[PDB]
Amino acid sequence: GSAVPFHGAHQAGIATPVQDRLHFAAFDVTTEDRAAFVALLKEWTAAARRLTAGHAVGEGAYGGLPEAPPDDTGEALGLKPSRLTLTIGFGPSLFTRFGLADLRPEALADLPKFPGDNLDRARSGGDLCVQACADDPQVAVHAIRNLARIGFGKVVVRWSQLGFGKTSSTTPDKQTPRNLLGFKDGTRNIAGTEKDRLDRFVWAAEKDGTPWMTGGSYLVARRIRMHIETWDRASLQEQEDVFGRDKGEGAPVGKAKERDEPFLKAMKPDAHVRLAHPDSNGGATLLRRGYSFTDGTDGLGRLDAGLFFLAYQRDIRTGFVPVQRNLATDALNEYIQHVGSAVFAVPPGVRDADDWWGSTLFG
Amino acid sequence: GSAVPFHGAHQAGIATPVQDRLHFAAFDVTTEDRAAFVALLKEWTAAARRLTAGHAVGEGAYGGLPEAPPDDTGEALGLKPSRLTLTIGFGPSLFTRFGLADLRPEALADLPKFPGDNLDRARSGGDLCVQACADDPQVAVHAIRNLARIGFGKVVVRWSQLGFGKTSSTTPDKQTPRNLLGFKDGTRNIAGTEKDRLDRFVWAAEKDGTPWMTGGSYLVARRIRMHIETWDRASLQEQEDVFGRDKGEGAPVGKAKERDEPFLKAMKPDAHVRLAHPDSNGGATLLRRGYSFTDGTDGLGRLDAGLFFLAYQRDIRTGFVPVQRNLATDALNEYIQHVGSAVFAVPPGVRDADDWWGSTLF
Ligand code: HEM
Ligand code: HEM
Repeated sequence: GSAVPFHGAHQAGIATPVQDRLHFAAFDVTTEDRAAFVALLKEWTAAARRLTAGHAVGEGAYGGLPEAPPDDTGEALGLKPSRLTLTIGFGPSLFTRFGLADLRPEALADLPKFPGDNLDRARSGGDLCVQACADDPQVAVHAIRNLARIGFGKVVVRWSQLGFGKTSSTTPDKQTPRNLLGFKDGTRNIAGTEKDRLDRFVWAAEKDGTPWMTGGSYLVARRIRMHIETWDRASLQEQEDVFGRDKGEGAPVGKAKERDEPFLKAMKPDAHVRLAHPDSNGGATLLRRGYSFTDGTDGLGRLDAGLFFLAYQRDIRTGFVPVQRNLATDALNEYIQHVGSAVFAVPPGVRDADDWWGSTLFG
Repeated sequence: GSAVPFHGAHQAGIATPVQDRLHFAAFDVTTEDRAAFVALLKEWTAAARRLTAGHAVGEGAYGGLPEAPPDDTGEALGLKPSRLTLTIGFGPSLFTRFGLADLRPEALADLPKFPGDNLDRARSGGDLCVQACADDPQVAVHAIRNLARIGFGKVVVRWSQLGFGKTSSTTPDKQTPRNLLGFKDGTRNIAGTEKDRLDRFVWAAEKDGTPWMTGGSYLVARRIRMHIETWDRASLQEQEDVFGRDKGEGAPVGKAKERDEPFLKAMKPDAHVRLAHPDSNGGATLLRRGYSFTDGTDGLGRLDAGLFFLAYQRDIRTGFVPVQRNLATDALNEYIQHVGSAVFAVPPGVRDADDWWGSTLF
């Protein structure tokens, strides 16, 4: 459990084991030159091969010419690879550049406006994303800081989010993590072991209509604030009725164990699990891979905390869109607000040492 | 994942080995009722005994009356104590309430203005603080959230700071961590095992003039922004000349190993280590216990990066103040800006199960 292989038919960081920490960054492109952007994707891919093996970028962090800036900023020296994965994605706004408008996938759909949205434009969208996941947050931050530095003059950082899940040194791998509302989160999800369910619900197929995306996936990111101080004043019964599971064991109502299959008719009609379940959505099923956040306190002394929701799917129109539409009457809506949003096409994997991020799109 | 003992002559979270994560909160007091404030300190102490042992506060996180809110918010259920420490401090502004004016320690000094200061008043000061440190960020957030909930109507959060990784060491036997400039930070500190140096430089003594503070310490907090665009285009030689140590090993200039003693005359006259060293400051020595932070982007296309600097000392006048005055000509000033400040009196330890935070003052 020290490194995750970078090369594959698929990018790592989707179906590979969930790491303890997240640094997610969205970038905007500042160049109009296609050749200069392809050169960056090749340099970024070379850096990512070094970073995911626990090596410094370029000629290293020290021991070069004294009169040159070092190639690597040095804050990860002495740390382990920490299961780092680096996953790149392309936003809809990238396809307005470089003559790409006819290669935007139909599955990379713009999201509709949903009831109760309060999206901050500054923390939404982006031409590009890099998802950096690792067990050590300094390994993740060092990766984003050095990719941003390599890209300076061709890309800028639009927005950045730090996140946390479990701490693996102290918490067993099989234990479901709790979200900041104190409920177990992830019980009924697609697991990385389920190869057929990934082919059906997560990976883009050649016959889906966009050949360059074969073996890729589609990502939806939502920054969802929780109203923590309001939630903490709710009764135990009110909290359990919102979800349709009990708080201690996380069993479905009228069942005994966390992994018992739910009986949807025993839950309240607007309970979150009942509305989100595939049987309520024509079989629509998601891979959730999100992380908790706590950024600090706002001007009223309230905790700025919530869930940085990440979902992967074969098609945004048949995954996130139908399920989020069905949450229009969710009992949870009283306690949350969606304040950031973005969608990305995540290309296929880097096949070998000579391949590079985006090679199927750019040629 | 083990517990750090909560009781002692001193509070834990100072000499204790430095934990991976920080959640620091400053609170302002909103009650004028002395008895109501004393009742809060006792309830907070009872909660801290549970939290530091990995137990839920009050009657627990579930299995109570369905129609009542749970006593514990529940997001730490099934987690280990994770070396949680909870350290309380009292700000100078507290002493204007509850008839405490004559008990303000002389050693709790207001800081002067320093050249280059750009202090945000909203994220400075505070009537009191809680430093939560743990190896698990969820355990630290759970502690601050449950203390703030218990204090509803008597205290409000003024400002908070999360630290994602440590930039300090009280354990010279373990690897020294790096700050976001890529240098080891904590080589020449005070170790938790150096009992003589802790008595000389960190713990307040009865003869210092404030009996209620005997066994306590004084805390300076400084929020420091880093100019990483400016730093990352500097040459390797410029970076090493700024500090007086090499970047790869962290050895003093000319020497082979991190822990070899500095030879100050080989460093540039404005080198950070040369200006900050005790021999440059009449023997003034600090216990540094800070953490790195990043709070998103700056809105100008760049990552935000900084260091939340924490120093403990026996007297602010003989610790932080002379060292920071000597840093007026530091080469590092080109790459940093102080943007937040606070000082606190950290009372003595909770002696046993009948004692309570602040009992020697109140
Ligand atoms: C802060 C926001 C949210 C919280 C706190 C939350 C919490 C939970 C919890 C506690 C569960 C039950 C345990 C489990 O199976 O994971 C659950 C299930 C689920 N949630 Fe949410 N959720 C949130 C937002 C969303 C959103 C935005 C979507 C999709 C658009 C979503 C889709 C689901 C799905 C599909 C399930 C599994 C239902 C099943 O098949 O049984 N959730 N969520
Ligand atoms: C962003 C701000 C700062 C950075 C990046 C930084 C960095 C460093 C580094 C790399 C070292 C050498 C390794 C070590 O012995 O710890 C060091 C030493 C030291 N720093 Fe700083 N520092 C900063 C701010 C401060 C401040 C504000 C003070 C006190 C007012 C301070 C006091 C010291 C002391 C006392 C030493 C040890 C010198 C010795 O005895 O050898 N530092 N710092």
